[PDB]
Amino acid sequence: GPLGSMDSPPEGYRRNVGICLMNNDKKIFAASRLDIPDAWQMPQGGIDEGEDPRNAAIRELREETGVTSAEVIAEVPYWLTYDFPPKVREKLNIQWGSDWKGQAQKWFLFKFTGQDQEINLLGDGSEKPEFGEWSWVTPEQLIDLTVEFKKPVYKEVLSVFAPHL
Ligand SMILES: Nc1ncnc2c1ncn2[C@@H]1O[C@H](COP(=O)(O)OP(=O)(O)OP(=O)(O)O)[C@@H](O)[C@H]1O
Repeated sequence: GPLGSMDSPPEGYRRNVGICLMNNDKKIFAASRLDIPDAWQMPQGGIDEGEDPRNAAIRELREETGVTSAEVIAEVPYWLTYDFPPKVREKLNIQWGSDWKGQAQKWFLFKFTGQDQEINLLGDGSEKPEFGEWSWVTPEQLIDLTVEFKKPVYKEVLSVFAPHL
């Protein structure tokens, strides 16, 4: 069958955690890039120095979106690992200044229990704004927004969170 997970953080990939948030309409919180038009994605982070995923995610979320009214409804039993192209990799190495093939992250489903006013793409006054906009999309739509190298990594999250969406 499908093979796009990881029951353990492999080598080359840096610690990371994803936060899959959904709306009362059963949509998935998708945010557009602040540098790439039409580039949508979900809030994620490379975990904190010696931080547990579930925490880094719940934390990272309030850092990337600042969403305070959100609770976990699901958690992918495995880790999601992806890779970047020779332009992104080669670019990150200089822009980000890191030498990694990708990032293994354990996506966690979060049910929004607040108001659209809580959604702050900037962050909780910690990190700098990464997204410029956001919208609600179905697990199939968000999949259409995601990129080829991030399709499975996402579909996995949704797939695992299907019963919740
Ligand atoms: N949909 C996309 N289309 C084109 N390039 C993309 C897309 N999504 C990501 N990228 C490229 O990949 C880079 C990083 O990929 P990704 O968004 O998966 O990682 P990340 O958000 O940097 O990870 P993190 O912030 O957790 O450390 C982007 O800066 C961009 O160059």
